[PDB]
Amino acid sequence: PIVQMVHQCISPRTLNAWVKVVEEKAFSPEVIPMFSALSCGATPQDLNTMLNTVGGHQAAMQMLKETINEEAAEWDRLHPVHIAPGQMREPRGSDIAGTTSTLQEQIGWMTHNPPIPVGEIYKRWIILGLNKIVRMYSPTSILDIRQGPKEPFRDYVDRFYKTLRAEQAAATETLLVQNANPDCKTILKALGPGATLEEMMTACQG
Amino acid sequence: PIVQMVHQCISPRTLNAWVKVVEEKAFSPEVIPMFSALSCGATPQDLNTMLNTVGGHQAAMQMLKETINEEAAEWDRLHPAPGREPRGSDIAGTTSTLQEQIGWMTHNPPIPVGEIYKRWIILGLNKIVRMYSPTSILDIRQGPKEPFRDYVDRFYKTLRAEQASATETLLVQNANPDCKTILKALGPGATLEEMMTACQ
Amino acid sequence: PIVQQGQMVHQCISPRTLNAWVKVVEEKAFSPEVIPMFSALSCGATPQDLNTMLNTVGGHQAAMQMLKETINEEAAEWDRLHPVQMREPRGSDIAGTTSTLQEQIGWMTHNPPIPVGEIYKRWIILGLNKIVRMYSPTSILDIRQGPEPFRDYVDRFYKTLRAEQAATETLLVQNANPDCKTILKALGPGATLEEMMTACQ
Amino acid sequence: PIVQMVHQCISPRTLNAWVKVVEEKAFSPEVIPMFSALSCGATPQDLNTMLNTVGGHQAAMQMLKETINEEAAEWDRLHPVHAAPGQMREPRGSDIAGTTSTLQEQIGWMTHNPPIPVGEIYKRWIILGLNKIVRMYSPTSILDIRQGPKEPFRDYVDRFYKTLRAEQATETLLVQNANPDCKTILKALGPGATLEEMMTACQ
Amino acid sequence: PIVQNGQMVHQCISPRTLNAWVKVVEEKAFSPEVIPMFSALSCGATPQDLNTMLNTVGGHQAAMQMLKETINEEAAEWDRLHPVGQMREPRGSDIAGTTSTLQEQIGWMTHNPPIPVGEIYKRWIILGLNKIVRMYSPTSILDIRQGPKEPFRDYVDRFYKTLRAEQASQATETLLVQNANPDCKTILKALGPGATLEEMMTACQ
Amino acid sequence: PIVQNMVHQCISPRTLNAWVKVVEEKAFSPEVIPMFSALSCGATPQDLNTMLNTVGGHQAAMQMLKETINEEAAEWDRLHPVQMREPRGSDIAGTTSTLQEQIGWMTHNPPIPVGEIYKRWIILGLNKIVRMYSPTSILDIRQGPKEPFRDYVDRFYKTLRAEQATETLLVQNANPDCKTILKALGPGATLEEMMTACQ
Ligand SMILES: COc1ccc(N(C)C(=O)[C@H](Cc2ccccc2)NC(=O)CN2CCN(S(=O)(=O)c3ccc(N)cc3)CC2=O)cc1
Ligand SMILES: COc1ccc(N(C)C(=O)[C@H](Cc2ccccc2)NC(=O)CN2CCN(S(=O)(=O)c3ccc(N)cc3)CC2=O)cc1
Ligand SMILES: COc1ccc(N(C)C(=O)[C@H](Cc2ccccc2)NC(=O)CN2CCN(S(=O)(=O)c3ccc(N)cc3)CC2=O)cc1
Ligand SMILES: COc1ccc(N(C)C(=O)[C@H](Cc2ccccc2)NC(=O)CN2CCN(S(=O)(=O)c3ccc(N)cc3)CC2=O)cc1
Ligand SMILES: COc1ccc(N(C)C(=O)[C@H](Cc2ccccc2)NC(=O)CN2CCN(S(=O)(=O)c3ccc(N)cc3)CC2=O)cc1
Ligand SMILES: COc1ccc(N(C)C(=O)[C@H](Cc2ccccc2)NC(=O)CN2CCN(S(=O)(=O)c3ccc(N)cc3)CC2=O)cc1
Repeated sequence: PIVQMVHQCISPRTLNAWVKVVEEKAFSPEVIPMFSALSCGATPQDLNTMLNTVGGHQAAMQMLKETINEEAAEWDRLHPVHIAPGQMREPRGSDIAGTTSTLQEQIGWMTHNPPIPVGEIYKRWIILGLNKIVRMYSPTSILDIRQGPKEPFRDYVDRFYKTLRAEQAAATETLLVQNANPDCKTILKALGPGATLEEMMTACQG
Repeated sequence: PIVQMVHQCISPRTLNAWVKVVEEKAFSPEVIPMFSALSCGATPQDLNTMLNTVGGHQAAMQMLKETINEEAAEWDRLHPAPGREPRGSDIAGTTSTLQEQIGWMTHNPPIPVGEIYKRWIILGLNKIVRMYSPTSILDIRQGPKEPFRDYVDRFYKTLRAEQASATETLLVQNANPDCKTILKALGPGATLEEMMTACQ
Repeated sequence: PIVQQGQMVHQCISPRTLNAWVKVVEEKAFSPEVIPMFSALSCGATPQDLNTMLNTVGGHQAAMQMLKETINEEAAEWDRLHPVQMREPRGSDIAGTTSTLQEQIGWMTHNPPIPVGEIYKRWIILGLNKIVRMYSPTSILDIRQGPEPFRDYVDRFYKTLRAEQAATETLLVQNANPDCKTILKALGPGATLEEMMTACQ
Repeated sequence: PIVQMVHQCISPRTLNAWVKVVEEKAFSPEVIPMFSALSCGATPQDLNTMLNTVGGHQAAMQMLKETINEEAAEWDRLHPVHAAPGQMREPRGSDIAGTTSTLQEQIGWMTHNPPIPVGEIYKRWIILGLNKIVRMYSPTSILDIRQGPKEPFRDYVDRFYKTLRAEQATETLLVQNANPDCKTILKALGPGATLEEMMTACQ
Repeated sequence: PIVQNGQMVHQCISPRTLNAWVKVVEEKAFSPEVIPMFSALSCGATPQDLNTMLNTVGGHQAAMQMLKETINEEAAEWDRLHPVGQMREPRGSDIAGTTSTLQEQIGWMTHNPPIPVGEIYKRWIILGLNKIVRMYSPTSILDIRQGPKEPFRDYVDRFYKTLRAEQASQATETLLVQNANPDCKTILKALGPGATLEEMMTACQ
Repeated sequence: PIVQNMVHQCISPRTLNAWVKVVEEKAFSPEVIPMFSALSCGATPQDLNTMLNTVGGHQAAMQMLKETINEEAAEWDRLHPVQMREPRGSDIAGTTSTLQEQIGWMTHNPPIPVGEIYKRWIILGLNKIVRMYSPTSILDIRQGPKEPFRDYVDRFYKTLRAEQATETLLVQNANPDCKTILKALGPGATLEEMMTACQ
């Protein structure tokens, strides 16, 4: 990454943390924030390093390459560029993705005045592709998350919003009630409209 | 976090510590202090990062969002130049940038948007702890062969979960007879150490 | 904590220290050697830090209530001896319940320093010693050598003695088994411990 | 390594990380990036240290030595050396490979004005040889990766691109090797289907 | 401990150092190789730090009392050999950290010229630890003999491990040959005076 | 050790534990020797002795190492006989020199690298020990009838590495199905070629 504005080597802890997150959690949605936090201050070279250290899930990694190329093409459309000697150049899509730019070029853009934040732009493209992958690898739809006959209400709400988080990559208490089991459904409808989640779960912890 | 005043990337150790305390302890009450310690100096962005790295307990996290919106609404209710004042959603990091948060937290006078957001978050977490307390204090009663120490442990762990923001009278009433008589005979004003020694 | 431009600043408590403390409590309960570890882990701690460390303990809530009791006793005695734009800290200020972090830093870094962190740590360790003594599973009088290596018996004797006092070798000889008791009596009164264990191995 | 420019001792964490990734992953392709990251800023001495701490896989390390000598010979051809009281010398292949150069000489080149990145050049040679080894230890060819009659399309694409990565140390071959249930669907999708689209089709 | 940064400052002892010491005592007890680790873990230690490390040991309380005995003996001899706003002169119990404050220890350790109370206390502690190492040696060098099928190298390992424990206090080859089994003993005897250890081990391999 | 921020620094718990672990887990396999050198980066002689002394086992090896050290110290005294003084063998080995003296030598201008010299002696002795504890001779590494060529080459060069503390013996000791292929390859064949052919 880069820090203070000086480039810093990616740490063995950060590298291992990421590889382990991917090994342990695959593309569950909570992997996306960790990546963003682990890639705090990352140059594009560092981001490519992090992606490449993942050994498995190579289908997902190919899809990710596709999404990155879609964003790079849209970048070339939105901010077309032409260089003068002794002066730096403006980055195009393949430059933000680190395939045609050097480390020094990335550092120059990221620490220039005004700064051109190629690391954040690349990270946004990467998270866009990751969100697509998380949504795709979601095992079941939100319409199919229904409370079982003896399933504790808390566990059902856990499943409901975990699925919603994967599928949103809103505040559907109506589907939540509709998909609750009959006893809980009767109680929740009698609770009234505008009931918060705490109220719904307290009403149904029996 | 903002440290000594420059911004620092959230550390892998902190991230892992938080994820692990949630994985290993769920919402036992001692998880809230750890969050506060792990989020020392956190910007709102950092706090959102820590919350989002939690993979389970999404019911609790929705409840937490609800509480946060209640606190943000009260902030806007009570606290309504080219080159701005923070609203509720700004302190919660949903409508503010990192740079804006740094500006508020690092200023004279400082505007502690990180501490304000953390306070709202801890209010909601305490609520969640209260919800996940399996038994009320009225049901914490000493067993017939249960050591007094173990009963007091359970009693105050439950009391702590139910009071997430003379406790030795209910304690005596709920103690088993063999120990209740001794405690009653100790008299008024006995400390906990004295009560526990008497029933050792 | 408060750590030393070469001057003292406030630092966030580290995940390693927090985890070390939580782990030591999980693994060792209130064995006496938990108190040294705490003192080292709370090196330079503000009262806020000390309360943070205590609050991360999840179990043993009886002991922690007992600890609060001891803290209130020490805070009352502080108020008795030191009655009272920076202000002098009272008992509840040293215990971190009515003082802010900035107030604690100000007291701790004044010239001359008012060591509210060390004083609070002293109260906390006083209460912890009470808990260690109370939770000692055996009295020293019941530690007697079996028909058991002298070294193991002395280990038990002084581990129990350490818990119970939170110290005489006469009891050590009295409670030893006769095989070693004859040797110890013949050794001469005034024998060191090395001489006793070296003698009857 | 050289760090923001000073010399730093190689860290125990980096040494252990490298030894562990080699023990756990052998020469799977994702070992080469890790090496590059663990050797960020490494001098040639540091690179040799990391390589030498590997205890097994001595066939691969001898092959790597062969590749290093091949690159050193090409360096000497295209960047000849001529034979400076107090002044500094031009690096040959074996100096960049750390076999005839001292630590201070490596520091001098890497920290010169203009800098001569002998560490990056040596690292490039090392990664060329490692890629050759990864290719050698690849267990299957891309021609032999075919979808099973009950294999989820996602798992087959995983195997396909993992093998492709080891070999290149595509959608047409991907469809051709798919099972008929999936092949018919993919063919009906029409040309130009993206991977996301294809995988959704055969989900 | 005390460590340079441009001025010698006190730094809090780290959780890593504390854990390393407690774990090595738990895992290795008082085998001779624990004493170097302590010295390394107590690099730059003040007497307070050394006492902290010692006090974190939960077991082996017999050994810790024995250690206390040695420390008091050294402190009394210190008071003999160096009879005792400005800095006071340190006595035995000051170097042992029982009657001196942390600030006093820093003053002595950082005075010009320095009075190294931390190194002196560490020396007393290692002397006592060496006594404990000798006591907890399970067997004497006279009782280490190779069995009829024990590889010579393993036997020499046992022999010198015992020698290291027993000689932890302030000619190795002859007993080594004498206690070897006849099979290797004959070879070594035929080798000649002045055989190196490598030569002996090769001869019996 | 002695590093630049040029002061003495306390040895870190990571280095101590790393060394003890690599010795416990790998004994004197050759790849321990680089690890030691890397773990002792910037070490004073005192530090090197610390690392050696923390090893609890292998006391035969440690005496053998001591033997090699005394031979090197004697050769130093013969080559380089003797305010600031010149270091002798026992000074470089840390038995008669203080820490402050070692720092003076290591940080003088010009530097007297007592740490590098002592490390050289220690690694020389370690190489002898590594060679001795190699279980089999290179002449005895022969390809099995059903043994994959890659595994045989792995063993061959691991043994060669333990014995050096290339083409003809490798082919000669291969099994005949692979030996015939290798012989037909001709001279000058690289290892990569030999291994792809026999896969
Ligand atoms: C004022 O409140 C706020 C405060 C901060 C944030 N900020 C900026 C975040 O970054 C939050 C951090 C956060 C995380 C947990 C609890 C509280 C807060 N991040 C998410 O909340 C991610 N997240 C979003 C997808 N899903 S969902 O199931 O699709 C979903 C379900 C219901 C609804 N109504 C919408 C989405 C849930 C989830 O945990 C957001 C809101
Ligand atoms: C003077 O003594 C003090 C010193 C410091 C504090 N400070 C600031 C804290 O931060 C304390 C830390 C603490 C922890 C253990 C021992 C001592 C101290 N911690 C809480 O104050 C929160 N806390 C308070 C009770 N609860 S309870 O069981 O609900 C409960 C039980 C009985 C009653 N009557 C009411 C509530 C558990 C808990 O986590 C507080 C008191
Ligand atoms: C001898 O010179 C000195 C030097 C330093 C100290 N200082 C300041 C300490 O901090 C010592 C450090 C220490 C620790 C272990 C071994 C040696 C030394 N440690 C304690 O003082 C705590 N401590 C006290 C309770 N018990 S005990 O079993 O009840 C016990 C039973 C009988 C007797 N006579 C004493 C104690 C043992 C213990 O480890 C003290 C004395
Ligand atoms: C899309 O935007 C970019 C951004 C950055 C990169 N950069 C510079 C890399 O470095 C990529 C990082 C990377 C990783 C995942 C997603 C996106 C990016 N990292 C590699 O390792 C490339 N890479 C991946 C294996 N393959 S392949 O499987 O043989 C292979 C597969 C398909 C085809 N058509 C050909 C070969 C070899 C290879 O060169 C590349 C693309
Ligand atoms: C020039 O050579 C030297 C170089 C350096 C040292 N220095 C200062 C040390 O620190 C050495 C370090 C060391 C450790 C292991 C291998 C090599 C080196 N370590 C000890 O000197 C302590 N040490 C001493 C003997 N014992 S022994 O087995 O009792 C023993 C065995 C045989 C005989 N004849 C006597 C005693 C084991 C031990 O750990 C010493 C001598
Ligand atoms: C090729 O260009 C170079 C580049 C760098 C180096 N430098 C300075 C080293 O430090 C090398 C680093 C190194 C290590 C592995 C692969 C590549 C590189 N390290 C060793 O050379 C140690 N080493 C020692 C001999 N043995 S061997 O198996 O006994 C053996 C080897 C060769 C023959 N002909 C016979 C036996 C294995 C080994 O890895 C040397 C050469």
